[PDB]
Amino acid sequence: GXCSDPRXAWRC
Repeated sequence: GXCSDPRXAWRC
C-alpha cells in the first residue's frame, strides 16, 4: 500500500 500512503506515494 505504498501508493496508498501520501508520503509513500512520492515513491510510486
